[PDB]
Amino acid sequence: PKPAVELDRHIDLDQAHAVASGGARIVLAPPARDRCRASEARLGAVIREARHVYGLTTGFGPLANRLISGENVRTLQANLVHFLASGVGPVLDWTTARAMVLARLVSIAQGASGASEGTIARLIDLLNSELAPAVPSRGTVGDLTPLAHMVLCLQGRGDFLDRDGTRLDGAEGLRRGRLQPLDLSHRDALALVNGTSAMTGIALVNAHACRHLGNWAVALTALLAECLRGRTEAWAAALSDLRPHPGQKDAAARLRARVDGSARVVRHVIAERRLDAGDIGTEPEAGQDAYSLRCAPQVLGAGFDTLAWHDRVLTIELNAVTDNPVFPPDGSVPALHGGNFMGQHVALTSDALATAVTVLAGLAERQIARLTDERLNRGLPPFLHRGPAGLNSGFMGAQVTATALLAEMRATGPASIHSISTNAANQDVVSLGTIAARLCREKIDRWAEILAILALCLAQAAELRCGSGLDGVSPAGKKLVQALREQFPPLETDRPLGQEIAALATHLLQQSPV
Amino acid sequence: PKPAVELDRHIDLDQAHAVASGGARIVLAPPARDRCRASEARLGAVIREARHVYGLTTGFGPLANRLISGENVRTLQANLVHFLASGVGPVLDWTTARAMVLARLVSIAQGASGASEGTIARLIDLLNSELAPAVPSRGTVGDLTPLAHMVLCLQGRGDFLDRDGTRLDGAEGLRRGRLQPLDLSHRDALALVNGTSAMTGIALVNAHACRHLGNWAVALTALLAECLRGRTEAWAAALSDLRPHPGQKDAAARLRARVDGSARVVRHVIAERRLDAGDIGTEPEAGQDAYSLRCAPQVLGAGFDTLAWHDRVLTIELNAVTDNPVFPPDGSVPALHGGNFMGQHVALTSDALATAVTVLAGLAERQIARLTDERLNRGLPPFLHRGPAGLNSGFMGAQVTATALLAEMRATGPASIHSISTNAANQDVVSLGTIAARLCREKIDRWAEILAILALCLAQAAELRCGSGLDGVSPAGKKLVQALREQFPPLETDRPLGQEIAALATHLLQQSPV
Amino acid sequence: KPAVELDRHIDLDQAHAVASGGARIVLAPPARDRCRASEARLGAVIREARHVYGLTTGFGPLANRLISGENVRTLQANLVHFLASGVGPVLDWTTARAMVLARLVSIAQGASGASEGTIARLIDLLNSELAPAVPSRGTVGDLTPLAHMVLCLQGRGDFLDRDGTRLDGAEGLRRGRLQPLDLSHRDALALVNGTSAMTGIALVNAHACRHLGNWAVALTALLAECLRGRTEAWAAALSDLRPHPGQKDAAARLRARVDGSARVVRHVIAERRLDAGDIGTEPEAGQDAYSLRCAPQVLGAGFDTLAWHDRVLTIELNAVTDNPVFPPDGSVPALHGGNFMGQHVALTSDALATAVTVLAGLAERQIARLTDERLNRGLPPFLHRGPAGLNSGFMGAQVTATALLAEMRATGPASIHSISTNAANQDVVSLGTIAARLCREKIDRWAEILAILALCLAQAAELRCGSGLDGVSPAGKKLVQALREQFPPLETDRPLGQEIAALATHLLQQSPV
Ligand SMILES: O=C(O)/C=C/c1ccc(O)cc1
Ligand SMILES: O=C(O)/C=C/c1ccc(O)cc1
Repeated sequence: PKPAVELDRHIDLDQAHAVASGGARIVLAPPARDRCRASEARLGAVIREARHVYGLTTGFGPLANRLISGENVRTLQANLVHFLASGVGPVLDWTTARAMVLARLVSIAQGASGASEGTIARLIDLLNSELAPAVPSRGTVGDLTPLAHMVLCLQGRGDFLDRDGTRLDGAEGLRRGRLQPLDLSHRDALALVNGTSAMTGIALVNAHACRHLGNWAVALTALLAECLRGRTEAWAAALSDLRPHPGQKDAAARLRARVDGSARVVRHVIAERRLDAGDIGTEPEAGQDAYSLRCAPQVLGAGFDTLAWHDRVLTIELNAVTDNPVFPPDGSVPALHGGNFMGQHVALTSDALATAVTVLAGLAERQIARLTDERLNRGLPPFLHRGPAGLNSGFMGAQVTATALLAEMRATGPASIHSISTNAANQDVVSLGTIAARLCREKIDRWAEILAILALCLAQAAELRCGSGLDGVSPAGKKLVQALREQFPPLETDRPLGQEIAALATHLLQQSPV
Repeated sequence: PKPAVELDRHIDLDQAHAVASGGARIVLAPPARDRCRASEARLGAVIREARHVYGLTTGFGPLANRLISGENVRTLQANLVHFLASGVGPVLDWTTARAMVLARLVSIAQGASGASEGTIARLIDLLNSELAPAVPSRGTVGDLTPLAHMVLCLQGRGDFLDRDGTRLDGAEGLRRGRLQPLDLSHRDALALVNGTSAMTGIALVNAHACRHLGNWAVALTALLAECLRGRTEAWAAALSDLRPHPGQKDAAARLRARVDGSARVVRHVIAERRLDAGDIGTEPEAGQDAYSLRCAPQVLGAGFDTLAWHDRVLTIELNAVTDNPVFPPDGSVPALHGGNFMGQHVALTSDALATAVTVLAGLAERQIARLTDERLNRGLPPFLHRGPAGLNSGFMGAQVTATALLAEMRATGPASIHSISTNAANQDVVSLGTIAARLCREKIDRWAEILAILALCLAQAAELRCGSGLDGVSPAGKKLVQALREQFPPLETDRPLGQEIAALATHLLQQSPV
Repeated sequence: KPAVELDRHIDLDQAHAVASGGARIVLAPPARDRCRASEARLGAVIREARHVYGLTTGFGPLANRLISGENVRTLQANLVHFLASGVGPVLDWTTARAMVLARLVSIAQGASGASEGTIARLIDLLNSELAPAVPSRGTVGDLTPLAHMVLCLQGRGDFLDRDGTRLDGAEGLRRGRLQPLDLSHRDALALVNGTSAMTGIALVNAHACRHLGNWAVALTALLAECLRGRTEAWAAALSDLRPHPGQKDAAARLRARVDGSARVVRHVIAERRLDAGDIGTEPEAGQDAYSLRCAPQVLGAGFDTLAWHDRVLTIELNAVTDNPVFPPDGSVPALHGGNFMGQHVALTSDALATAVTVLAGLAERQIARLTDERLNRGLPPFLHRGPAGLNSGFMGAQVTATALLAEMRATGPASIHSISTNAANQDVVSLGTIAARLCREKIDRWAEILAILALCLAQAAELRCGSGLDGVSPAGKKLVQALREQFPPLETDRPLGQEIAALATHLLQQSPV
């Protein structure tokens, strides 16, 4: 059948991605259902009592000094969704748009948003269907705009996307997915248009993708060592202990496991060798590898620690209530007004992860540059070509493409530093977290393409070095190459590699080598 | 009666775009045809005499040290197109891809490429058709990769694009366009896979778009003055003469022309007024406007001067021969080997223009921020809303979206500074001109979206200030607003503006307010 | 003077105390014992002629050239020589000393083989009032600056006194009562190794950020007292709903700063029940602009970034980033790897730099609002005193704060610029030192922006509450009174440049307490 995630208070990143990707169905646990019913009742009381609350009795933003009569709240909230729907640009992909819906749902599930049962049910239905709302990616300063567009979609006044990205009009979407048109009669519109749902959704997808790419980065570094007689002593646990960064210790341990059983790497500790007068001279190779191999634990490790921080922060954000206003469950006050919608946390972690991804992509790019260079690849053919040299150039084009992809990644920096006072100076500081998460996503995609090129190069190098039978190659190394060869043929003669690179990249983002 | 551009030696940017956009057919002038026939013969002689020439008797890149025998040249060049086809990412748009084809053709028309009549005919046929080759946008470090993909398409081994961007397979493209499959039997493949065609094509399209956006920037700045009682003395010709930057002089003159006949702007020179004792005190407003109006000539002027430099360099590049190797028409030597393919010129001008575009986009964004701010717009409704305030928020959403678009533009910097040694260190320095051109393009697209928002705001602001009859508004101002109103209704009540912003943006990129 | 006893672990505060000269340093007996054990191990490795980088080999790609024992002294002397190609302004006194300390902490773990004399030279330097004069540029991340350090310690390079005044090598040894470094034990690699430079810069960055962060909170609080800020946005209940540690902390500290204030608005707006007659346009909105309302969220994100930066730095500072390294357990004679790759400090420094730029932006917008007559709710334009027009008050300083911020924004992360070098042997580099230095510059700019905000607030508090600061919180009063001891009110326009600079210097070293 299909796994089910029961949402109560906390959901981890893997469960979140399982629901967003449609791998798991979602159910609201009874305790959460009750907390929400209780919050729904508080919203009703707040409205009946005519309490001064943003979005219920006031205009929006700087126009909040304009109070609104109870009789016009339906109109007020309907116009809110209208004026905020100014988004432009390509729509968020299927999984990401759904991840945004999930983020809003989790926040509501805490029971401080006043969302009605019907409203919550509409979100749950969307997540359990095979559809996703079609929402423009640009417009928010960090996430009312994309969420307003989502509202329109859920009402059948906006497009939906199937798993392939093909768009369906509103009516067809509600029909196909058996979704009921969203009804905001309870005046709970602010429960849907609020918080950091978009950036959080984009970021959770980024987190999942990086985990997989990180695994490939490790696996490919290990296979590279098997193709270039890499020295395993640089990956010793003893070194990790002397500089105990968790990410590094982990990267080194994972690299050691990848080459376990290999007869292609050099496992001797050079310091065990005692030299005598006859040894003093110039040896063919230095006693240690170039950094792209020797410093892999340190480079990958730093990236892993950045991702770990990103995920710790994101886990808190995903399970938080980023709504404004909010209705305290304890009933201490009718409502609280603040700025929990300021997505500075996801903005800063996304920018940091973006830098880490660019750094790791650089490592992979240099690994390709070393492996394909006849002067540095220790005996392998130039650009790993087969057939007569000259007539054939092998991966010579693909190698430059990897560099071009990396150079492009470097052209874009952090989004967070570009805050600009807007909304008549009322939003004098903005997070730009949604843009930050999206820019990181792009780099992640480029990284997957660079890794794909490295994987194809390594599959070829492994066969050139060890023969088609991959003699001496580790069990893990053999399985990886064999799996790649199931869909990607050896490069016996020059052929277009663009489509294959794109196809493999898509795979790397969703599955790890195991 | 579809216009025709006769190509001999030189072609300007407007003619180039006319052909690339399909607004004009292209024909090769008699002298050009002859220069090419003569060059074709020179290539035959070079092959006949077995001259040591790159791509004719050698491998590619660092592999050029491997000499190739005449009987294997067909295969050599066939593999060249193959190994180079490692491009990925969204394909270049219809117009840009065709601009690339045109750029290669103009280079060849100088008669130093050795292209055969058939090869030239294939390019001409493509340009005179309604199709464009479907080529991936990423892969080059600056443009063999995208050009190799072009070759495949032209042979019927790659997709094509119709004016709407809908993809056709190789066969369908040749059929629907009534094209002959490209035949490289004359060993003239390097006449197609060479130079800076892609970045040049992308840049010439950027050039055309910037001219139109620049006209809108001037037009909207002028209309803004009519909506805020702007002072025209800051735009006086006398100021331009005191600081003679061509772009500034032009910007000021164009601004004055836009408000000619306006009764909504203040034309009185403040220094003409003589003050008495009873004047000393605090006046309602200062004698000078904020910079977004007062400094428009200087800000727009600097941008225009940047575009002028960009266009001068681009014009030389488009009409030059960026091939390697080349066959001297004067017959001095069989061939010359160098690096005219190094796209550093387009790389630097594209980066400079990208900065200028971001700066000008900032001006527009600040003009929107001021116009929608009730504390700064001198009496206009907050966010130019209609209907009850608070219940309606007008362009409050669109204003923030404009800020978000600008913030995203700023996150991406120059592409040129990221050169990385590649191709086994043979290409130890690369231009990244194609990337630079593409990054500039994206910024141009964001600028158009920001200008569109400003345009919609100004149409509303004009009517709110001067009534639906636009009383006192200049003839140019009236025409622009009336033209907009033909497709974009007034905002009498809040409504989603995303789709309208996108639609208007597409228009601003291809047409100026006239 | 307090003393920090170094055994195995030292925290960031103890580290800065030693680097800043506020505390002496002593190597604990257990550390001295472990180091002596390591010194003995290096001796054996040499006697046994084990194949070890720097002891029997050339450097970098030249390590394939094996070296005979009789030439090792020359080998390591030339190492220090060819690495001394550094250029640029020297690291400041505190930072250069922090670098020396970082190398020492690594050595104290007992896996570097450093001799007692070598260790003594590092301790002597730290206990003196001097710092080695080392150029800040040259390393891709930290052999170059450390090589310069070695030359200084041998009396072949300048020293800096606390004031930054330079002394030649001979004068430095004499004045500081330092003995010339002797590397006869062939333990040069114990000094020219690891990530000491970037770590030292980063720990100084960490200390400065803690203080500026305290000011950012104190000034946000005082801003609330000058603009009738609403405290409900800083409620702990909101923190609990979105439990980021940094945010909860920021909010709590903000509430504490305004405790006792009668100038802030404490009413919870939702308590108010509206009547038909109230419907219309009120003078002010029920919530403050983001520079006040979202302060816990913005400051909080910055504080969580700093916390991550500090966690990673603490591990780095207390680790052994040496290569090669000599295992205390004796499992193998020596290990060869890349613990000198400064990617951790590179990534955290870049991340912190971004956070600093974000927080400086907040401070800058707070100034922009406070000085705007249209937004400061009744305060004079640009907080001037005397006749308006004739006086412009802080109109210049406000633009200056904007200029400082704009400059900060022009520089991005350093880590993404790795370039294959050293004949492709170092095909990937961290650039961690550059990263930490770029972060330091942003920190210096942030201090100047905060200094401007502080001077504006002192004036604004007096204009709003009178010289007696009526209704101002005890903490707010104490902060202004402290500032006023050295910075007079602005009763008439005057040059503020030097005062801004002087105050910024103070903000980096002390918090409002
Ligand atoms: O809470 C606020 O003060 C700001 C609200 C806001 C709502 C819609 C926008 O488009 C911009 C700001
Ligand atoms: O002109 C050169 O030396 C380099 C040529 C080259 C051709 C195809 C590539 O993929 C990389 C470099």
